[PDB]
Amino acid sequence: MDVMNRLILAMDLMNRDDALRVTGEVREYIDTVKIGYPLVLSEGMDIIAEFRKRFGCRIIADFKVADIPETNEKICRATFKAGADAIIVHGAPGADSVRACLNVAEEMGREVFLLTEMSHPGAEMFIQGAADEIARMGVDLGVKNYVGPSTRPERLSRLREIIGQDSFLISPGVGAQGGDPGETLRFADAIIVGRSIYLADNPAAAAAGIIESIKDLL
Amino acid sequence: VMDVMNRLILAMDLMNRDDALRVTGEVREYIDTVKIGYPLVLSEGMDIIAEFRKRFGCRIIADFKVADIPETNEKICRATFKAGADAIIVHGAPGADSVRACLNVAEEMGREVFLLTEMSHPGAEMFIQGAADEIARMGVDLGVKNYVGPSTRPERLSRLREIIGQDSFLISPGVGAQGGDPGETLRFADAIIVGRSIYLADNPAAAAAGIIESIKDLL
Ligand SMILES: O=c1cc(O)n([C@@H]2O[C@H](COP(=O)(O)O)[C@@H](O)[C@H]2O)c(=O)[nH]1
Ligand SMILES: O=c1cc(O)n([C@@H]2O[C@H](COP(=O)(O)O)[C@@H](O)[C@H]2O)c(=O)[nH]1
Repeated sequence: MDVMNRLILAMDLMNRDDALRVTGEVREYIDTVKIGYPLVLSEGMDIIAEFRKRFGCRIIADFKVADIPETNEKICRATFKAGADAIIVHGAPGADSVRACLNVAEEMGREVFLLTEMSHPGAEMFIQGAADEIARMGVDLGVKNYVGPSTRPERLSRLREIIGQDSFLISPGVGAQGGDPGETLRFADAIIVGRSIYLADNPAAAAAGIIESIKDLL
Repeated sequence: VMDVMNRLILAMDLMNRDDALRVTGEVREYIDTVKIGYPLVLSEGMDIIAEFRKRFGCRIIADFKVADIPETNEKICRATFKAGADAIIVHGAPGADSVRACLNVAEEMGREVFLLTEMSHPGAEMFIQGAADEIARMGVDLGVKNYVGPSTRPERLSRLREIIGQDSFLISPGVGAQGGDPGETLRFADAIIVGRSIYLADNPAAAAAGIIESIKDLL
């Protein structure tokens, strides 16, 4: 996956007008948008098609898929029907649940991203201790795309080590949660950035500034 | 706790409006509590919750297995309750802050959180099972009153009931298609969740009635 400026916008605004306006303001800096449940549950799955129509951007559906295999299959089918290019799936529920998603993605010409360790403090309670094993499970299953935490660069580096340089790794927690753009890109192919851009006084300037700070990495 | 008619919750995972409305309508004399998940919501929109309320007046549990960071969890719960869900199901695996975020919104909005501890499918054994007792204890510490645990592992369901105490509300999926037994599950759960055994039946009303007949002495 070729992400412009190694920067993925996490569009978690919850009304269509603001989401479209802000995305439009930063469109020159990106070609990949992560759309999650905050926007989808507020404005409907049709918002994915609207983004493709307006911006011609790649769409990653950040749905943290975390159900049994049968339900995971249905969620992936509905998601890809809406035009998502990729979907993010939790590794915690195990191999069968991930495989169900991989199967649908293969059938519809899409990608699965496996979320290993999460970026927030609560991740330390249960997920962190399983995260290396979840990553190895991804490798065993032939997963090529992964998500890991900007807020813990040593854990992000370990995830990169497990999955290899050939795998694709994206990383949230940059900015608002305390992760540094440039340090994160030592290990991740692309950074995910939400609030630092979409809550900024001037989202375009915010995006431009982040990119300026990683200029030598592009 | 919510008064679930016949201790039976429909998992309405059909993916088109017409079929989902037909089946739910056909079983409404038996079931006043419906679990609506992403298969139906992502296919038909959040307004499906509105339509179920309008047509059936059933309680709605939004099975969204909320599993994000606290900030995103809050947004998901807000959007879900705004649409009229009575309750939302939240994963415990992402830890205490993520659960607390959901509890805070539920409190502010006058709705309920259900905490998913262990899951019912085989893959649950890899990671979630080993954390489930602690996830449950965490729920109790946070003041969670409603829980979800697996019909398919009676020994685990029993332990989770012990941890949360008799006063907590426990619902349990995996009954029927996944192999769990209705009556056995109701030894520990307040209510059973049933999807395919009802919604794929030639006569969903008859399927629901049959399940209820089998647990008649437990009502
Ligand atoms: O571990 C993770 C995984 C995520 O997908 N995310 C997501 O990435 C985005 C982070 O946004 P922000 O830059 O505003 O902190 C949110 O949409 C969040 O749901 C995360 O923060 N941590
Ligand atoms: O551990 C769990 C948690 C669930 O919510 N579920 C949900 O409960 C329902 C089970 O449906 P069924 O009776 O068709 O197996 C599905 O909606 C599934 O997503 C589950 O099966 N196992």
